[PDB]
Amino acid sequence: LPKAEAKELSAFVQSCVEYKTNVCFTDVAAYESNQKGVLSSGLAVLVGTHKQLRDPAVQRLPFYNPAVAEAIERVKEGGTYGVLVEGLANAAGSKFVRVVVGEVPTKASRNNCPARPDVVTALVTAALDEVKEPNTTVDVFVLSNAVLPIAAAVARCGKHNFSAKDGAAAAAYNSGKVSRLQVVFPEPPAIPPKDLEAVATSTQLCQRLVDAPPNLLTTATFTEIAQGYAKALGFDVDVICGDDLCERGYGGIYSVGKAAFEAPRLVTLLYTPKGTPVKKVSLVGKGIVYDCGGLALKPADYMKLMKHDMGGAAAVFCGFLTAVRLQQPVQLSCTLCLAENAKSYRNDDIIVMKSGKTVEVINTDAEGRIVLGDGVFHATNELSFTPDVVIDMATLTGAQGIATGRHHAGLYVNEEGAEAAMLRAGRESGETCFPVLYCPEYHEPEFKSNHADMTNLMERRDNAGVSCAGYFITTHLSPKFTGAHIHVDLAYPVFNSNGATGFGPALLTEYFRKL
Amino acid sequence: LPKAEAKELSAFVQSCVEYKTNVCFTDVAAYESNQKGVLSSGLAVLVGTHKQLRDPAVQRLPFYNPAVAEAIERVKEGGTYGVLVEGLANAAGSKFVRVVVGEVPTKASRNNCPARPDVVTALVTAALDEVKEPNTTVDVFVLSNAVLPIAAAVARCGKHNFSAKDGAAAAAYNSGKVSRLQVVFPEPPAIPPKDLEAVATSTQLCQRLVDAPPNLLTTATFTEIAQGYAKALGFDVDVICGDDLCERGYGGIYSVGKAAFEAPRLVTLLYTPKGTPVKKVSLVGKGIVYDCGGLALKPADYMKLMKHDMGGAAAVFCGFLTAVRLQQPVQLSCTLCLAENAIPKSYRNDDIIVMKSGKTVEVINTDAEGRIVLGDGVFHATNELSFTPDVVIDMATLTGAQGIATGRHHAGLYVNEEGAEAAMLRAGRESGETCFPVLYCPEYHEPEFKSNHADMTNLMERRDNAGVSCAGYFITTHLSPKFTGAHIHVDLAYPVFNSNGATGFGPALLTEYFRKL
Amino acid sequence: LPKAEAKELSAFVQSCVEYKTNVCFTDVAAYESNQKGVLSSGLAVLVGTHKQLRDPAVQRLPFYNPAVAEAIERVKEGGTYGVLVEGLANAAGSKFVRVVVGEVPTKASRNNCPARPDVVTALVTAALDEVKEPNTTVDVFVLSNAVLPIAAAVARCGKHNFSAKDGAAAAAYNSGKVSRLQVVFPEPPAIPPKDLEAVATSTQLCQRLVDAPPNLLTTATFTEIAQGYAKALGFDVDVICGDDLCERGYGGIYSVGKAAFEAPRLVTLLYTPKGTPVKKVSLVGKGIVYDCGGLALKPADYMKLMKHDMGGAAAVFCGFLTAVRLQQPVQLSCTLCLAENAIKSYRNDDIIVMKSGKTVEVINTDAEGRIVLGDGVFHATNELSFTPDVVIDMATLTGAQGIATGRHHAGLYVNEEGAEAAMLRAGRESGETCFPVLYCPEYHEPEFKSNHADMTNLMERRDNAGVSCAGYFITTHLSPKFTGAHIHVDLAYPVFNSNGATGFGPALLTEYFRKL
Ligand SMILES: [Mn+2]
Ligand SMILES: [Mn+2]
Ligand SMILES: [Mn+2]
Repeated sequence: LPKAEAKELSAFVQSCVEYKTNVCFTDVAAYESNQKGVLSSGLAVLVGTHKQLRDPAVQRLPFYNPAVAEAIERVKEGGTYGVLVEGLANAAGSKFVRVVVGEVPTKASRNNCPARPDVVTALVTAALDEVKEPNTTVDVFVLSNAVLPIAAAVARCGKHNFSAKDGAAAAAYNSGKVSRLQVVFPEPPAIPPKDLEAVATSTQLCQRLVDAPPNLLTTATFTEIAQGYAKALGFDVDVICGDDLCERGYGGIYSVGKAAFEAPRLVTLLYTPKGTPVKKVSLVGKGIVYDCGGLALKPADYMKLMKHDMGGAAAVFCGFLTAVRLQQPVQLSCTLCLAENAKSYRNDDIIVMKSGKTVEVINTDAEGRIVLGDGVFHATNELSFTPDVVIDMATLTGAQGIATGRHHAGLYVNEEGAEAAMLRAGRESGETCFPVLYCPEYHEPEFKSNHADMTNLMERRDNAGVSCAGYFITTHLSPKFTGAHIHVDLAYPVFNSNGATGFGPALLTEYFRKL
Repeated sequence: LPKAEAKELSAFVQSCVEYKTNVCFTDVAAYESNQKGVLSSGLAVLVGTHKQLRDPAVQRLPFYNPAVAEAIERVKEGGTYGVLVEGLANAAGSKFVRVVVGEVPTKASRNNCPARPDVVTALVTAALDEVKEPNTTVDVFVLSNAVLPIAAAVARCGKHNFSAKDGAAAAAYNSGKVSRLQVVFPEPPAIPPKDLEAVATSTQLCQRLVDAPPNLLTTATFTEIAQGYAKALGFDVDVICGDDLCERGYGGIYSVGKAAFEAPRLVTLLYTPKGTPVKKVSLVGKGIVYDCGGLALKPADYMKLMKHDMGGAAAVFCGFLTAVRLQQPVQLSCTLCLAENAIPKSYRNDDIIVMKSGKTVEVINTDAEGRIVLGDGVFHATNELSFTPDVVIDMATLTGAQGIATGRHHAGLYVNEEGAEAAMLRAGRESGETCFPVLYCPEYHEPEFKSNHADMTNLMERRDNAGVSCAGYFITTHLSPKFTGAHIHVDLAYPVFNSNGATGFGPALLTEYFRKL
Repeated sequence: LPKAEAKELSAFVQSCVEYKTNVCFTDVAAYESNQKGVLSSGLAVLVGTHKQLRDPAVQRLPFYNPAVAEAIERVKEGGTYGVLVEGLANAAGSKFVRVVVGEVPTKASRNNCPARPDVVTALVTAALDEVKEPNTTVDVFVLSNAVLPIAAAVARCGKHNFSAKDGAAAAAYNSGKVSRLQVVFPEPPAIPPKDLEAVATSTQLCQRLVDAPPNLLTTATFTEIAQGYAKALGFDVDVICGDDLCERGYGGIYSVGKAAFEAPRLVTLLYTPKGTPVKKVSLVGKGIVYDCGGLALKPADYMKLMKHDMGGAAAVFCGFLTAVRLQQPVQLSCTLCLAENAIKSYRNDDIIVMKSGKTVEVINTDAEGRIVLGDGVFHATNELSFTPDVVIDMATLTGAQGIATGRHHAGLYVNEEGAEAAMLRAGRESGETCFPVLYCPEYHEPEFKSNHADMTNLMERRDNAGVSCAGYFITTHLSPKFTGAHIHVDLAYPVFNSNGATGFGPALLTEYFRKL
């Protein structure tokens, strides 16, 4: 309300709308030609497997010398090893050029990405820690040709573009500590550099949205950001806000967000490609502020996970942006379920969902699943088309971590074929997933209610936690949808010790490529 | 706001602004000259050590007789013993006169006050149980000459001036159970009686502010009480509140109190004496309503500690008033960080606050709020005033770790300069309101507040790594670059109260600290 | 016990009794005289402050070149920076030599060691991670002359000598991953190299004992280790074991350990120097197996802290050994309160008669371990051949210590201000830092009030000077004979870190004895 906050929020909105990636892409041939073998600064990174690092092609690189060769021998698997090379020509005018070698493991299980982009991110991050001059450009020489997962991994790595440190609050929370990164592949990339920049930009925007604190990224500012991109890229944006949600039957999202300073919003984006689209897909994202809870973990654990509660909404939004920027051949909708949930209040309330089914709120902490029900029905009932696939993404349960872990998002899906496709998309993109038990027969009884059609939380916590939360959402699917529904629980993969990971967008982009 | 509720608050403000102590001070010589051996009432109290009680000077007192002599023999250490004296001359017209003997211990460690005023408070408190009438003055004969600690101890004791019992709410919450007390020192006091009364008044005013419930002492009423004394005693008052705090850049104090019904207020009082001041001191005080929390103790424990959450702001305010009344030669500022932490645990969790100092704070725990408001207060004091202080003293009921660390009777001291530490520690032993130092080592405190997106968090990552010190360190990071003096952080979470309520801890310590500057 | 266990336990006892340090000490001049610019191996380490690293004497060092100079510019404060130097002379004949520069901060508060040996340990540990061969000698050039704290800091660093990894359990749990280290000071050390090695040996022996799991370092094996050192170094050992503790009135230590498989033991060691001792100091150490608890922290936290329960007994024991090896002029006794706490309801509300004659109600069975220190403190002050001037008890006692003083500073509860200042000086000089906790017996006594016994074993209110109250309980069992200074050291947290035991205690005791 005050002028100081009003201007701060407008500046933040602009920064997200105007975000440009720090990562550019090229190949070894074009690099030598365009840059004349001159390194961009006094720091370079060489990343690859034990076999790749010993390839003859490595010896022909500009920075290569006997000191680098010894680094390739001395470096550990999953570790880095730095050496100084004196008298090397570089644009920073540095006396020495630091070459940090990083070894990527070949070991990869059937449920992981063979390129191991998880380690690639870790390796470059460790190499960038030596940087004291952040305004420099850093050449990152990768020996793998898996352009998509590597593009995401490098965008993921290093200092985050969101920062409030050292006066960055005055600069619209744009970090000054980030280095420009030039990823140099061995061959010309199968996906154009401009397309890879789009993927890397979305990963970092998603990261920015999830990193941002709830006083900056609000329901209002998210909507303003989405409307900003609609004006720039030319896609349709529909907004159902405040009491219009109640008046038009959206009781779930209205109930969850009615008590907030900012009104709840159901923000639907629409993209339609030129000519015949290969599929019609609807995305639904959970974007509830100050909303994280459950029974599987302790209350203190959920307050930690609450930091990344926009992960679902951010994921689908940036995946949508990539589809428009790459002009992918998919008719796409993206519904953002936005609301501020600001313990006893609303407890035992019976709300009338948009689907017409009634829900008893036995636990007010589990409101995220409720807004997804309205979003799912909206996508499958109220749009100008009926989607072939529905993909809901959300940071839903603590059980997800216990079930599938920190690196694999849980998939709850009705059709096997769609599950397999999404699993392949995770392994190809590096944003990996794993299936969670699909068995509606055993999920329905857990939501039994004396007075309403269903409760909003399973009676017994130890009966397939991730699955049951997924099942709840499926009960609010419109009857005119009879396709594949993919529920993605990404409570944990959305973050690590350094903050947001931008998990989701690249998985969607890779999924749409193989449709 | 309802009329009856608005009328109640105005009456409470007036009771605080116009408060007067029930204690008066004199000596035996002047007492025999003024009262002629006629006791003030039918209850007399004799407090002193085992040795002091057996001194020849004791029998020369007007109330002494063979019964009182036997009382001295039968009394136990730290206990009381009462005897009647039939037909002993007194002004109250009582047939008997009760004489209570209290034995003070001589045992006192190098960290404690030698006079043991903690027991003097307890002995007199027990003695006043046998009071007959509500309008009488009880003569308290102290055998010690430690005037300042005995003054604060006696002001501390007995029934509290704040009360809502037996219809006292209709009398602006002024208790009718508080007996008048006349402290009779052996020799004329080193501090003048008029000055000792100002100290006892500040102790009991501090007690009233802390005892008062949050529906009576609010951010608005504290400010109105501050503004009242400013007009009465003639000192300046600056008040930044509401959206002005946000617009001027005080994001910490603003974020904490923005949800409440009454706006958050940064209330600075300025006192500048006549001539050259011996020192320039800035005082900062935590006064957050409904705000108490941490990780060291259980949630149920912090709700008990919440009761006395104004202790920091009250101690800093009352010490300021004593300096103005005694006209101490110290240029003094006093910033009260006032806000109501109103409305859930999830609200404002993971928010990033742009503090007045320019440094950003990630709020990982919304229960640790006053620690943040002190950061804005400390910067204000060291950056925005017309002068730059030589010493900054912040006082607050901050951490549960203080109780585990230094205990119920000693406030934790976190201070950068050994010299300033020793002075405050000496002040604590001299005043009776004791302190003990907490580890100072910024090297090991800084890493506990590591944040991914902000310059710091508001709470330490590991609770078992010098929790009193870390809370103090956070505050120091928001000190101005202009400031290069001694910072004294006083954590008084526990010493501010006992089983009977507020203790009025702080003001006397500050006054005794100012005296030796 | 089975033959396989007895064999393993005997092998472990021998490894501790015959432990030799991996660290040796010298100076830049002697280094040049002995090996004339030939590095000991393909790894060299340079550790100093921002100012020290830019001293002109650093350019003249054997490993220096333009790359090393660039490392000094690019290294971060508190961090390390490695560079390869091609064709540098080294005994290994390696084609390249890795030179790792580490910057030490000058920042240090009045309660910390000015040399910041905590960072030195971290820097050298990080450097040794890039070691090629595990056995080779690594030259560690330190630009500081504070020899004692640097000695303990380097002993502290790197891979620990105790290990059960990769078949080490077949070699008596001696690690094969530890590198030899040559510390090279700028000037000849003020303390002799051989004396510095003894300090380094005690730090690492202490580290070994604390790192050791409770199925290897038992009450029996600790005694056997002590008896082994008694025969080798030539000092007297007294062992009161089992029912003899009960028969001779040691009800505290007996009650705590009576239920175990191995009996409880009060092991007292005695060292007397030749001539006139400067002081008569008695050491008491808590060495209770499977014993850690309190009210300040959660039950899960005390299980984590239970790993380092021998820290007190180990620190006192290894400090004694250093006094015997260096032949320090202090008459020393060392009482190890050893017991295995088996097997929560058992012994709850028991009233025990302590050796002091005072009775203790056991209101909390988890806090049985302050009790064993009570019997030990009385023994040292009443039952010995001499009456000590100072009694120093050491124990990993309370979770409140971490809350009060932190991870790097041990809590000091002591009656006399002079003895406190001395121990604080010892901590700042040695690097094994301490900080005082509130001393005020007036306010501590009421917390242990009991209806039936003289006292309880635990404070009634946890939020009333937790570390101090634990100390006060111990002081009540001091002998009437004793009128000296009592120093209670609560080292619950400083005894360990993320990598395991730190060997905190011995170097603190050594530096304390040196300035008496
Ligand atoms: Mn991880
Ligand atoms: Mn008390
Ligand atoms: Mn640590």
